[PDB]
Amino acid sequence: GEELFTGVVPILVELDGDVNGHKFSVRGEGEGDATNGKLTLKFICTTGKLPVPWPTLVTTLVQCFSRYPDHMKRHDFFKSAMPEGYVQERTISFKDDGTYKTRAEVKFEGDTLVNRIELKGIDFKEDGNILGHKLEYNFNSHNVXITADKQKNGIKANFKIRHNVEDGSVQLADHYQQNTPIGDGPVLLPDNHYLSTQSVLSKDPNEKRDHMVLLEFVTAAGITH
Repeated sequence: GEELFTGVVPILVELDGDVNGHKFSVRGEGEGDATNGKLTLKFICTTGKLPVPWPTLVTTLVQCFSRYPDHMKRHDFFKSAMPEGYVQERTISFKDDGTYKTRAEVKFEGDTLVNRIELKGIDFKEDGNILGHKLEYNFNSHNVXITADKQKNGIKANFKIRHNVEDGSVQLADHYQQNTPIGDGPVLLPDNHYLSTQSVLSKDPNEKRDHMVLLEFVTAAGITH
């Protein structure tokens, strides 16, 4: 488990999505450095133009790369499930707008940590903030959260993503999350805590495809030494 993440680990991300009938795919690659809670990745829309704003996909696109401080090591479900991995499912409710429902498998394939996602989005307003592409190309800092789901041998998470809108308003995206291990080996069931997140989004000047460059840092907290 934790031994798999002591160094830098390559990452592959694949997402197949359908939002209001608009089909798209995203492929990402990069690396994770859990020792420093750090993610560096570049994503490409491989089907042409992305029909939703890139920021709305960030949370979907490997929380095993969070930095858990030493006194919180016994609360790191995500690494304890590795290499066999876990299923990660979410409902993401965009306030006054549509919903994403996602199901992913996060696991090692060889030496690579792979996140393979299916996304279905429904009920979005065209000319709303998502289909109308009115969200700023940036990202905020959040608190993710985590509670134990002792019945399903897993965890749940809840959190509210804040997407800044071009007109200065905020588009809220309520996240409900469940994770369950793929194997039957023992996993860590944590006490209540949170992940403290932060991210920046940028563009590669030499990249002509629709894309997103992402840098992210995540540290667990909420349990005192």
